[PDB]
Amino acid sequence: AVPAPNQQPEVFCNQIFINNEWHDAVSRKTFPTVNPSTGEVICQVAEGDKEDVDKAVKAARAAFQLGSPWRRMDASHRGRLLNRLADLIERDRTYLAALETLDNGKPYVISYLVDLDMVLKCLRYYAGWADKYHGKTIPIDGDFFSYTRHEPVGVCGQIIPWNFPLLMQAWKLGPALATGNVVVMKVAEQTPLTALYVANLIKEAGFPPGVVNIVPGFGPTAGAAIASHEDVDKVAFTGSTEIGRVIQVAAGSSNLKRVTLELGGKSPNIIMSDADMDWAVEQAHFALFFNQGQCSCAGSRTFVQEDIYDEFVERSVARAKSRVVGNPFDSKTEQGPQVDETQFKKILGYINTGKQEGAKLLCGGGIAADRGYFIQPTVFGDVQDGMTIAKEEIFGPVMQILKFKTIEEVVGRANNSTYGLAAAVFTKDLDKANYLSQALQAGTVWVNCYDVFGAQSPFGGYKMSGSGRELGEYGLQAYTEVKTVTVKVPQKNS
Amino acid sequence: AVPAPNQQPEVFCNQIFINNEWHDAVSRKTFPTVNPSTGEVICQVAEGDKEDVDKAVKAARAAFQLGSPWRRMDASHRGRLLNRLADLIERDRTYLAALETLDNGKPYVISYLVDLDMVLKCLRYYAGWADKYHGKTIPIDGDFFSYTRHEPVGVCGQIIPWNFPLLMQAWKLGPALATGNVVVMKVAEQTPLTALYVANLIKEAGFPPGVVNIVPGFGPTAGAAIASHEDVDKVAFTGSTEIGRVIQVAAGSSNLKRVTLELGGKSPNIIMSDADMDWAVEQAHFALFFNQGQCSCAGSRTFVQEDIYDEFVERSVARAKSRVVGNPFDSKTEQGPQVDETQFKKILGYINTGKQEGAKLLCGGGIAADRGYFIQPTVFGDVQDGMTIAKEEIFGPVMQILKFKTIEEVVGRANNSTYGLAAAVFTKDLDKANYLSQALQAGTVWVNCYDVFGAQSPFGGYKMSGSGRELGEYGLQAYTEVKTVTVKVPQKNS
Amino acid sequence: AVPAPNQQPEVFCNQIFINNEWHDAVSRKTFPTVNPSTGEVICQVAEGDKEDVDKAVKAARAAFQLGSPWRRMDASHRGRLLNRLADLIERDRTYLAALETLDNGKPYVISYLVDLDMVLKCLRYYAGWADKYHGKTIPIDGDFFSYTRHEPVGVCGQIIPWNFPLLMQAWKLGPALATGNVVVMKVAEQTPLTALYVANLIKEAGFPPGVVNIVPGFGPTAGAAIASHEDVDKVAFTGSTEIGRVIQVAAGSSNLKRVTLELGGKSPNIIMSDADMDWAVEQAHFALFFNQGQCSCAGSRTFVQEDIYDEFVERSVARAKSRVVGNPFDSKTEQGPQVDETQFKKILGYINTGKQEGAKLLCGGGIAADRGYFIQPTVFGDVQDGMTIAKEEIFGPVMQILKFKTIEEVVGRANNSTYGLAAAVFTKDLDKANYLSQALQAGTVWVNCYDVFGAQSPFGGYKMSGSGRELGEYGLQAYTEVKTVTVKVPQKNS
Amino acid sequence: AVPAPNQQPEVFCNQIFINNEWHDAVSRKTFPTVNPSTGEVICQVAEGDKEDVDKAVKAARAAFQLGSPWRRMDASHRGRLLNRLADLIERDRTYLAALETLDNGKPYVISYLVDLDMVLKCLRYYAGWADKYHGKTIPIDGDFFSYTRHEPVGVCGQIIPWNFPLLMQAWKLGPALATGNVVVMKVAEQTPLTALYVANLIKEAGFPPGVVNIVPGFGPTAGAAIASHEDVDKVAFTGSTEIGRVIQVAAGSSNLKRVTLELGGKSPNIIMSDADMDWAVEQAHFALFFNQGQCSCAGSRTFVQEDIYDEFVERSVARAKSRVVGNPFDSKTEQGPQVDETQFKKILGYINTGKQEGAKLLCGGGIAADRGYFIQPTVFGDVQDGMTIAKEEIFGPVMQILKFKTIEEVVGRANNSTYGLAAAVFTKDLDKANYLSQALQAGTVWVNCYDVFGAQSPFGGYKMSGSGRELGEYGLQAYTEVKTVTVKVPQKNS
Ligand SMILES: NC(=O)C1=CN([C@@H]2O[C@H](COP(=O)(O)OP(=O)(O)OC[C@H]3O[C@@H](n4cnc5c(N)ncnc54)[C@H](O)[C@@H]3O)[C@@H](O)[C@H]2O)C=CC1
Ligand SMILES: [Mg+2]
Ligand SMILES: [Mg+2]
Ligand SMILES: [Mg+2]
Ligand SMILES: [Mg+2]
Ligand code: NA
Ligand code: NA
Ligand code: NA
Ligand code: NA
Repeated sequence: AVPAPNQQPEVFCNQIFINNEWHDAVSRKTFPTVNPSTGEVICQVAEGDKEDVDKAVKAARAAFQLGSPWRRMDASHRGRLLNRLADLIERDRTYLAALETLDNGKPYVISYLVDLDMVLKCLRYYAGWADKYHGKTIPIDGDFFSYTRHEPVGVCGQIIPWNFPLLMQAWKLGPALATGNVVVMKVAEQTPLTALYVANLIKEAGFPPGVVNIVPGFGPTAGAAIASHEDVDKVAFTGSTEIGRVIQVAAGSSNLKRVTLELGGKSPNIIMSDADMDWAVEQAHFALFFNQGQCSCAGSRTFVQEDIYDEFVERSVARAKSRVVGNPFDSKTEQGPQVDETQFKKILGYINTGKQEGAKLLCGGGIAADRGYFIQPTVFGDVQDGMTIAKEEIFGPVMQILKFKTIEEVVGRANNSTYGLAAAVFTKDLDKANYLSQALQAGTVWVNCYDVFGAQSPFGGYKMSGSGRELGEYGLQAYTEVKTVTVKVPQKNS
Repeated sequence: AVPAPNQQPEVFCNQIFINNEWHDAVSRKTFPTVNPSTGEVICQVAEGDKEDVDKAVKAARAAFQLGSPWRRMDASHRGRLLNRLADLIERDRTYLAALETLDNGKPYVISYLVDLDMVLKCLRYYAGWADKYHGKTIPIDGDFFSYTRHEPVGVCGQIIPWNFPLLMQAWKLGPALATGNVVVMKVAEQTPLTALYVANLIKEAGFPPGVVNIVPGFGPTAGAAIASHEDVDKVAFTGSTEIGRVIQVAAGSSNLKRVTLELGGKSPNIIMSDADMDWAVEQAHFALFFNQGQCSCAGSRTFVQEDIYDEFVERSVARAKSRVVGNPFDSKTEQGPQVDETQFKKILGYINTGKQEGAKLLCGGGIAADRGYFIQPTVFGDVQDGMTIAKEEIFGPVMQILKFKTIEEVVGRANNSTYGLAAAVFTKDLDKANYLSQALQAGTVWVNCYDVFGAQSPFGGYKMSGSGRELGEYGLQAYTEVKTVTVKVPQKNS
Repeated sequence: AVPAPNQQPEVFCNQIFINNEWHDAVSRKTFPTVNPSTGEVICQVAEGDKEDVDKAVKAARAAFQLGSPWRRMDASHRGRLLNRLADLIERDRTYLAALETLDNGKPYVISYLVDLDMVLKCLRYYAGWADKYHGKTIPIDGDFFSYTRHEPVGVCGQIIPWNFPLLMQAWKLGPALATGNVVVMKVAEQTPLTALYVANLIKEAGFPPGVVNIVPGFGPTAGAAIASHEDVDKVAFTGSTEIGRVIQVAAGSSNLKRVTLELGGKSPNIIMSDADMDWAVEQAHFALFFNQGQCSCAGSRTFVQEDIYDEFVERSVARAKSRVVGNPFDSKTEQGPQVDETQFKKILGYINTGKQEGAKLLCGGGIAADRGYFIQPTVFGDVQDGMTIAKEEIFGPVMQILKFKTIEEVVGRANNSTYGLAAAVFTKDLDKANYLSQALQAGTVWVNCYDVFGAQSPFGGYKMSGSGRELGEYGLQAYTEVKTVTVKVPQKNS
Repeated sequence: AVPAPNQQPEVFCNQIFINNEWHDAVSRKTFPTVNPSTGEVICQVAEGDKEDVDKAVKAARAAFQLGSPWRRMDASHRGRLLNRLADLIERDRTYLAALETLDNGKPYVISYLVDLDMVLKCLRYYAGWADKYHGKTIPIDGDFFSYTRHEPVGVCGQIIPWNFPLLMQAWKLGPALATGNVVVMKVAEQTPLTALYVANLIKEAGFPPGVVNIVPGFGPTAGAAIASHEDVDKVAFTGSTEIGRVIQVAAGSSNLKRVTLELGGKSPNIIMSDADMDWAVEQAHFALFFNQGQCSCAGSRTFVQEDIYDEFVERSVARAKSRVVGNPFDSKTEQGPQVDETQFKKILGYINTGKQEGAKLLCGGGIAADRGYFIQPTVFGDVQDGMTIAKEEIFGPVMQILKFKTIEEVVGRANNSTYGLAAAVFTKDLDKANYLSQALQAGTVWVNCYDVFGAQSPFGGYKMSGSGRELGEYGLQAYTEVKTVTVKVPQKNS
C-alpha cells in the first residue's frame, strides 16, 4: 500500500548547508529548479560557487581534525548515527517521496516503494559496516610487529547526478560516513531539493557540524571547484563521460586527489532462444524504460536470437504501447516526464537520428504531451551495431532491438563497446548462463533478471563506464586510506 | 605419460619418526603390513604405543617452545620449506607412486597421475598461505588499540586412515605446518610405508627436529594415546563414525583439546531426466567405483529420474561389467584390491545383505580373484531408502541405484540421512541446479561432475559426516588460535 | 543519569518459551529463584526437563525447515529484527536493569550503565553482520566454477551461566540469529527471570515462532538433555570446567554435534615496576572485584614487581577496605551479594583454605552481613604459585597478590596454569608491553587496562579455559556451516 | 658471504621485448646507458617510442583474449610460473647483482644481499597469492544468488624509476602476474639493462608470449605513449610528482584508465628524548643515506628533541664522516655514485641552496671523486621547516636535522607537508609510540626502526606522495576488476 501524496509539498530547505547551518551564496545569487511535469518553477535555490565551496571544505577539514568529536567518536556510534538518519528519513518518507517526484518527475509510487526504500536499505546496510572494516596484523619477516590501520581518506568531494537524487546521496554518504570521512557534496542543479532536506535530517540525527556539507549549484562552477580544490582528498563522481574526463584531469592538475567514477553505459541485454518469453519481454521492457529510461545501467541494446526475434518484438511493441505516460502523482502512471528541457531535446534528437540512420520505428517516436517534458515510449527494430542509437547513451524512453544468431557472435557484439557498466542474459541453460556471465565485459551481469540492486553487492563499470565500485564491502575501499605500522620487537615468534 | 613402475619397491623407512630420527618402539615390537594384491607380508614396522606417543609429544612441544627455530622462523620461510618438501616428493614421485600401490592396492597409474599430483598441489597451495593468514586490527570502542594475533594452535595430533595414504598426510601437514604448528601423526596400520618415507623427505627439506613426528601403530593403542594426551592441543581425525565418537569423548575426558572430524558418508548423486546421459553414466560410475569405492564422499546413492531410469541402469551395468579388475601395476587395470581382509569380508557381507533385503543384483556380487582381496564391480537396482545398503557406508565396489519422480521428492530422500559429506546434481537446467545445490544438506555439492577436489576449495561434512573444513582458506581455521590484544592509548582516533 | 529503580519489579514471565508461547513444564513442576540480597524467594519458575527440551528442539527444527519464514527471510531483515529487539530492550531498560539486580544481586547502577548497555551494543553490532558474512568464489583448478555458501549450522543449543544473565543471552543470540540459526537456550537456574522476559520482547520484535526457545531448568536435567540431543546441530556453553567436559563427552556420545566452550580461568594481572601506580592499583582492584568477583576473566593472580610490591599492596588494601558492600539498589553500593548460598559457602571455604596454606590475610576474610550472601572484600598477600587460592578459580571477592623479580620469571609463572582465558600487562615501556603480550598464553591480553570488552573484539580461551571465540567477526564462525559448490563449466577463464 | 663479482658483466639483452622475442626500435634508433661509477657508456639500447609501444600493447591484448593460454591457465599454475621465475633469478643472482651495480651504481654487496633477496621474496610472496584472492558470494535481498568474480584488470602499463631497477620490476610484475594480467613495462632510461635480462628469464620460465612486454626508452616518448594509449586498461607509476600529474592527466584525457601512483616524499624521522641513542643514530643514518639517499621514503627530515639534540648531531656527524664512498664493487664501499649527471648536479644544487638559506653545514657538502658522480655524505644542522632542503625531495646523500621541544609540536611540523609516504618514531614509551603512529599522516610509520620492507605489508603514500598501495594483499586491489553476477533463483534460502 502507498500512502496518498501531497502533489504540492512545501519546500523548507533551499540554501547551502555548512556546519549544520543554512547559508546563502556569498554572491547572494539563486537559481530556479523546475517541475518537469509542468515546466513551472518550484522555487529558487542558493547558487553556490568557488567561494561557497571553500567555506564548505574548511568546515569539513575542521571537523576532520585529530581530536574532534567526529574523529574521537566510536566507530559503533557512527553506525548508530547512520541508523538514526535512516529512521528520520523513514519518518518523513511520504514527504520525501513526493518532493522527489515534484523535482525529478518520476512516479510517486516509484519514489515511495523503490527510491526511498532503497535509500533506507543503503544507509542501514553501511551503518552495520561502521565498526567492521578491520585492518590487518601481518606476519612480516624479521623481528617486527606489522599491522595496518584503516583510516578515513579525509575530506571527500561527492558530485552526484539527477536521475536518482535521494538514492545517489545515500550511495555516497553511506560508505563515506561509515568509514569516518567528511563530505562536501554537490547535488545536481536539476534536482537539489530532496538532498537539502536530508541535510536537515542529518543535523537532526546528531551528526557533528562539518561532517556533511551540501553545496547546491552548477557544474562548471561549484562542481569544478571541488574537483580542483587543493584540500579535498577524494572525489566521487557519477554522471556524463565528458565531465568524468574533466574531473580526472582536474584532480591530476590540482593535488592528485583520489578519484572514482561511474559514467553511464550502453548495457547489452541478451535474450537467448530458450529464454522464458513472457518474463524476458517484461524484464527487457523494465530494463530499458525504468525511471524514464534515465538509468546508467539501462538495457539500451536488446539482443534477441533470430528464432524468437519476431515474437519478442511483437510483444515488446505491445508492452511499450500500453505503458501509461502522465502525471507522476497519479497512481496509474508508469512513466513521468524527462528531468529537464535539455534532456527532452537531446532524446528527441536521438529518435530523429534513429529514423535517419535506417532503424525501424515500431511505436511512439514523439512528444507525449503538450505541457511538461513527456516522451512517448519508443521502440526501434532491426538496429545495427554501427547505428548511433546503438552506440551512444540515449538516457530516454528509446528501446533498441537487435537480432543475432550464435552465442559466440553476441559475445563479440555485446563487448564491442567503450562502455561496460552492466549486461544481462536470459536463458534456461546452465552452461550458456555461465559462459556468457564470464565472457561479458561488464561491472554487473544479471541472469534472468535486470536492475537488481542490493546494498550488499558492488556496482561499478568496466572500460569507460567508470572505475571503482559502490555498494557492498567494496564500496568502502575508496573511502579508506591504508597506513602500515611496523614496530621493532625484542624477538618475533609465530 | 607414466614412468614404468618398480613392481617391487624397496622399503627404506619402517620405524617411528621423532626429532628427525628413526626409533624402534620402546617395546621393540613390530607389526606386519600386507600387500592387498597378493596377501603377502611386505615387511615389519615399529608398533608404536602410549610410551612412544609420549616421546613424540614431548619432542613436538619442545620444538614449539617460544624462541625455538620453528617459532622464530619467518612465516615466508615456512612456505619455502613446504615448497622444498613438494620438490623432494616430486623428485621421488615414481618411487612413492609404486610404494603407495604396493601397500594400498590402488592402480599405479592412479597413484602417479592422481594421488601424487594432488599431494604436490596441496603442499604447494598451503605453502603460499604461510605468510598470508592475516590477523585483524579492530576499531573497538573507547580509547584503545585492539588487534588479533593469529597464532598456531600448538601440538597437533593427526590420526589418518588408509584409503589415501599420501594424500591424507598432505591434507593434514599442509595447513598445520603453514600455520606454524607441530605435529604428532598416527598413520593407518594398513598403509604406514609411504607416510614414513615422506618423513625422511621432511628431514631432508630442512624442517627442524620435532616439527613433524610420525608414530605408526594401531588405533586403540597409539591413536587413543594421542586423543587422550594431556599435552596435545588439537586433534584432527579422518575415518569411521565409531572412532570419531571415541576421539571426541577422549578429548572431553582429557584436556578439552580442539577437535575436527571427517567420518565418511552416503552421498546422494541425483541424475535429473534432462541430464546428459553418456556424461552422467560415466561420472556416476566414477563417483562410486573410484579408489575401489573406498572414498568417504562416494556417490553410494545414485538417484535416477524414472523417465531415464531403465536406460541409465542398462548403461551403468555395461560400464560396470567392462571395468577391468586385476594387478594394480598393470596399466590396463581400472580397479585393484580392497585395502585388507577386514574390509574384504565387510563388503562381501554388505553384498549378501543387499541380496537378502530384496535389492536387485544386476552384475558382479562376488570375489574377483583367487589371491588378494579383489571384488567384482557390483550394481544393485531398485534400491529402497530403508534398505541397509542404502543407509550404511559400504566402502567397496557396490553401487546402489534408486528411482524417483519429482525434484521435491528427491530432496527429502537425499537429505534423509545422518550423513552429509557430499552430493551431486546432473542437470542442464539452471533453476534445477541452483534449487538442488541450495537444498542439499552436504558439505560439497558437485554439479554435472563428481569427485572434483581442489586445494582451493574446502571439504568437510554436515551432520554426522564430521565437523570443520579441510583445504582452502578454511582449512587454516582449525590450526589457528586467536589472541586479542587490547592496548590503552592516549586518544583514539579514526 | 541513572533512573530510580523499582526495588522489587513484578515478574511477568516465569515459564518455558516455545513457538513464541508460554508453557508449563510437562511435569507441571516448578523451582524457586532466590533474591541473593535477602535470601527470600522471588517466585516459582517452570522446571523444564528432557520432555520439555524435546518440544523445544522440534519447534526449532520446524522453524529451520527449508522454505520457512526464518529461512526465506532476507539476511538484511534478520538484521532489522535484531535492531528492533535492541530498541525494545532499551525501551524496557530501567525495568530489566532492576530485575537483573533482583535475581542476580549485582548493583543496579552497574546493571543499568554496564550490563544493559553492553547487551544493546552486542545485539546492534551483530545486527550489522547479518548480511555481511560473505562466502567465497574460488579460482579452483580445471574448467570449474567453485564457490562457498555460508549457511546456518542449524539448531543451536545454548547453555549459559548466571554471572551476567542478560549479557550472556545477548552474546549467544546475537551471532546465532544474525547467521540465521535457531535456538534452544537453557538459562541458569539461579537467574532465569530476565532472560525469560527478553523472550517476550523477542516475540514482540517479530521473530518467527520457534526461532528462539528458552527452557529454564536444572543442568543435569534440561542442560544435559540438550547436550545429548540427537537433533541439536551445535552447542555453546559457558560455565564450569567440570561441566564443560560433560558437554563435550555428551556431544561425542550422541550425534557428534559441534561444540564451543568458555570455562572460567585464573587470569594473571602483571604489574611492572614502571607502571602508573595509581592507575594500576585501581585497575587491578576492578580486575578482581568486578561483579562480586564473578568474572571468568577476573585478574585472580596479581603479579607485582618487588620494587613496588609494598606500596602497591598498601594502596590495594586501602581500596579494598573502602569498597562499599550492601543493598544493590542503593546508589552507594559498589558490591552486592554472591549469586547464591552454594557460591557463598564455596568462597568462604577458599578463604579458609588461603589462611591454612600460609597466605597472608590483609583485610576482610569473613561474612559482610547477617542476611543475604555478602562477603567482605578479601586480599591475600605473599601468595605462592603452589597455593590453592593461586591455582583454583575462586569466583568471589578474594584478591591474590604475588611478588616477582624479572620479566622472564613472570612470563613462566603466568603461563604455568591450565587456564588461559585472559591476562594483563601494566607498563609504560613499549618493548615490555609487546614482549609480554606475545608471550602470554591467553585469549585476551589487556595492556594498561582490564575487562575491556567490545562487541568488535573476540573473546575466548586458551588451554582448558575453552575453545572457540565469541564476539567480533570470529563469533560468527561457530554458527556457520560451510558448503562448497563446484560446477562444471564449458571453459574456465581468469 | 658474498660470491666475488664479475666487475665487467657481459650484456646479453639490449632490445625491446615483445611476444617473448627481441626487437629493435621501429626507428632503429638506440640510446646509451652509462656506468655512473666511471661516467663511461656501457652499451647501446633500443630506443622505444609510440610505434613500439603500440606493437607491445597489441601483443599484450592478444595474450589477454578470452580462451588464450594465459587466460585459461589455472590460477595455481600462474603461481608455479612466478616461483619458477624466482628460481631462475636466484640461479643468476650473482650475475644480476653485478649488472645491477654496473648500471645503477649501488654497492654490489647491497645489490646481492638486499635488492636481489627482496626481488626473490616479492616474486615468491605473490606466487602464493595467485589462487587465493577470492571473490564473494553475497546474501543479497530477494530471490537471487549474487556473487563477485575477481577478474584481471587487463593490459597494465607499468612505468618504473631507476633507484631500484630489479626490485621495482618485481614489485610491479608480482601482483599483476599473480592476478592474471598482461604487462607493457617501460623501464627507466638510466637503468634498462637488468630488467631486460629478467625478460629473458620470463621467457625461459614458460610465460606465454605477450604476457610481459618490456619497452626501454625515454619518458615523454614511450612512457607518455602508454599513459595515453586507448587500449591500456590500467597504469602504475613510480617516480617524480611532476610526471605523476602528467600520467593522471593523460589517463583522464585518453580512455579513463585506472591509475595508481608513488611520487617520492619528505618522510619525517622523529627521535624522542627517551630513544636508545646508539640505535636511533645508526638507524637515522641508514634512513637517510640508504641507496645513495635515492629512496622515496628516505628520512629526509630528522626531528630530534632538544635535550638530546647536541649528542645526536655529534654522533650523526661522526657516522657520516666515516661513511665509505667509492667503487661499488669494492666490499668496503658503503656508498656508490648517484645514478646520473642530472641527479648529481641537482643534489649539489640543493646543497648550495642549503648553505644559502642559513642551514648549518656540519660535514661533506661537495664532490667526493674526480670521475663518476660521487657526492660526500652531507649533514645540515639547525634546519628550519621553511627551508628548501626541508621541503623538497633532494634524493641524495644530504641529511637534514631539525630540533623540537614537545610531542604535540613535532606532530604538526611532521604533518605540515604535501608529502606523506613514510614516517618514523624512536621512543621506548608505549603511549608515545601509539600517539605518534596514529597522528602521523603517512603511508608507513616505522617504530624504532626504518626502511623495513616486507612483501607482506602494504606500501604507498598519503596526500601527494601518491595513491593506492603496493605489496601485501592490498597490492592486488589495483590489479583486479570486480564483476558482480546476480542470478534469479526459484527460492532464496539462508
Ligand atoms: N572417513 C573415511 O574416509 C574413512 C572411513 N573409513 C570407514 O571406517 C570403516 C572401518 O575402517 P577402519 O580403518 O577400521 O576405520 P578406523 O576409524 O577405525 O581407523 C582409522 C584410523 O583411526 C585409528 N584408530 C582406530 N581405533 C582408534 C582409537 N580407539 N583411538 C584413536 N584412533 C583409532 C586407526 O588406527 C586409523 O589410523 C571403513 O569400512 C569405512 O566405513 C575408513 C577409512 C576412511
Ligand atoms: Mg553536462
Ligand atoms: Mg576400526
Ligand atoms: Mg555445577
Ligand atoms: Mg623527470
Ligand atoms: Na528540478
Ligand atoms: Na597394507
Ligand atoms: Na536468583
Ligand atoms: Na645507467
